[PDB]
Amino acid sequence: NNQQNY
Amino acid sequence: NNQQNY
Ligand SMILES: [Zn+2]
Ligand SMILES: [Zn+2]
Repeated sequence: NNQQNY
Repeated sequence: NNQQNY
């Protein structure tokens, strides 16, 4: 799983 | 932000 918070 | 992968 991937979560990216820019 | 929230991501939960059960
Ligand atoms: Zn930011
Ligand atoms: Zn699972």
